[PDB]
Amino acid sequence: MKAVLFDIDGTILTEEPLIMLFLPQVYDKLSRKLGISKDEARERFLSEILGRRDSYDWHDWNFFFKLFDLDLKYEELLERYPHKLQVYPDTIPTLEWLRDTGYKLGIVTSGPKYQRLKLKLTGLLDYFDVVITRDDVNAIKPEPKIFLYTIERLGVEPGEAVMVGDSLSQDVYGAKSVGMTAVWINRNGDRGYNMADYEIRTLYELRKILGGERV
Ligand SMILES: [Mg+2]
Repeated sequence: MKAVLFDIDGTILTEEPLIMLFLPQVYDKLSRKLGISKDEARERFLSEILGRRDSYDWHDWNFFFKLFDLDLKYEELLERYPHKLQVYPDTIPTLEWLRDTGYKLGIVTSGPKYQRLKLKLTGLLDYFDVVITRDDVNAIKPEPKIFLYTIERLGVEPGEAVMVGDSLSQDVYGAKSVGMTAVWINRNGDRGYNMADYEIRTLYELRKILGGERV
């Protein structure tokens, strides 16, 4: 193996604390704008998100801010509250080990350009040889282009790369469809449907899967 590719959200970090912080502000701003209750604003906002699942726009918070013409920019929220982004304890030792061992490291995310800002703010950016977001290829997982462009940039063949992510449809199916090895990270004890080549609970388990020999 020569390269390990990572999903971001739910895989190497979580933005859930930031989501918990800004959603009430969204409900506040939306209810005040539309002259409706905060509960009705919540219903409308969340319904729109659910309605656009599995689509290009689903992975972009700014899409939803813009759709409701709200005075919010996710980049500004990120820069203001970077401590609300939480890096999993198993992330940095794993990236350190992989980089030191000689693996090329890539990010493949269906989120937009601010995903790179999230990596910068959490101190993870510099571990990666390349970071590919939706906005870099005009495509989302599991479209083959987003995986193929990433490994092309890394200079490796698909069979020389492993994808690690928490989404069965985006990460596992996406990676396998272009000939990569697929590792599903399952932090919350969900159902895996017998799909991935390997299933792990934390990134520390990658050491058992890959072994320790330099590449
Ligand atoms: Mg994810």
